[PDB]
Amino acid sequence: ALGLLRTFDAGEFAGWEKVGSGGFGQVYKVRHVHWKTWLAIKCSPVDDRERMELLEEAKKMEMAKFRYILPVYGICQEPVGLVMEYMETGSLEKLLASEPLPWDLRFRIVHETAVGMNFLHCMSPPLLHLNLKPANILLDAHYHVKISDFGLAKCFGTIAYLPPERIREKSRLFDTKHDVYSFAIVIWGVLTQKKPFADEKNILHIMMKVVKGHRPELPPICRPRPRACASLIGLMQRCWHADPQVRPTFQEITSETEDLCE
Ligand SMILES: [Cl-]
Repeated sequence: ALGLLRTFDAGEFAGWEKVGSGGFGQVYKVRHVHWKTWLAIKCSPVDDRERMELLEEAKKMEMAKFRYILPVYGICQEPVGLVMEYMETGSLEKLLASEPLPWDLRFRIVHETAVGMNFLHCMSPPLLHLNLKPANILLDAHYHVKISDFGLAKCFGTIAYLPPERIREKSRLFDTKHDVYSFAIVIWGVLTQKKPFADEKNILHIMMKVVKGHRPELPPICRPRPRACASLIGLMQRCWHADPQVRPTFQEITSETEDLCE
C-alpha cells in the first residue's frame, strides 16, 4: 500500500502556483523538472498526527487506483505534502459557475462520477468517500471526471451534502448510503448549475427542515433532453430519500446513468 509511493524533495519541483486553499490548505500546481509534467501538491498548515493522517490519505488513494479516481504519486517532506496528479480544468464547482453546459456532457459527468463511487463501494471492505461534492470532483483537459479529496474517507457549505440521518442521530455509523445522498446533491448541481441552498441564510432552519424531508427545489424539465432530464430528476429524488435503506446502491445508480449517456 505505502511501498510503491515515492518520497519527493522540494528541489524536484519548480514553478509553484497556488490553485486552492482552506482547511487542508495550500494546494499547488508544480512542475516536476525531471519528469517534465505538472503535478499537484497539497501542503500542511507540523506534528506526527498530520504525518500519519496524510500517509493514510495516500494509502487510501493508492488502494483505489482507478480510471475515475485521482492518482497519487507520493509524499513531499520539505514542506510535508501529498503529491498527486494535476487536473488542468479544475473542479466541477468552477465548471458549473462558468457557463451553460451541453446536456450530453452533464450526463457524462454524472455517469463517470457514479462509476467512480461504485468502484469505491465495490472494494472489500467498501471505501466510503464522505466528502463528495462538485468542489472535490476534478476534471481533466477533456472534461472526464476524477474523484478527489480522500481526507475524510473511511475503511459551512458541506451542510447541503450532509445526509439527514447525520443530523437526526448524534454519532451514527457511516455507510454507503451517506455517499449516495451526497451524490443526489451533486446531481442537483449538475441539473441547475447552482449551489444548493445558496439563497437561504438560516442554516439551522433549513437543516431542521431537511430532517423532515425538505430538499433543494426540483428543477423544471429541460427543453433539449426532456426524457433523460426527467429520468435523472427521478434518480436524484431516490438518492436523497429520507430513509437511507430506500436509496439506491451505486450498482443500481450506474445502470441508470449509463442509459442517460445513450
Ligand atoms: Cl431526451
